[PDB]
Amino acid sequence: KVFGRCELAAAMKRHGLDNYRGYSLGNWVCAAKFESNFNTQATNRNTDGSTDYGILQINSRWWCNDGRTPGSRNLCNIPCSALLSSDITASVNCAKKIVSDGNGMNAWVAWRNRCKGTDVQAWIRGCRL
Ligand code: NA
Repeated sequence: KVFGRCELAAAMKRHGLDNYRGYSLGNWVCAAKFESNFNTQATNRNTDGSTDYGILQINSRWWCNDGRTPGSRNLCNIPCSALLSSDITASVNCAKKIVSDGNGMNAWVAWRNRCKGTDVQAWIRGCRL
């Protein structure tokens, strides 16, 4: 599923991401835009042989199992395929563990490089939330 910007903002808010670990909703929407362009089916191979999955490009190196990332972990206890669903519950549940790991949203390099310090409220502008 390719979410609309406000559609994704609504979904993230409902699942309690808005201000989770102090990160306002626009930060999450901004991270999703540059990770996945709001596409739940997005997959990208990393240099290390891990893969990133779904709207928030969650990495098989630590967070989900994909059966092809040797020496990796599954800290969200889910198949990586579950992070490609049209229903973002599993991605949000796992993203809450990631952002709690100690470096906040710096875990998402695209957030640090493209969202951090910027006018992230623009991403929820005009949304009926
Ligand atoms: Na893994």
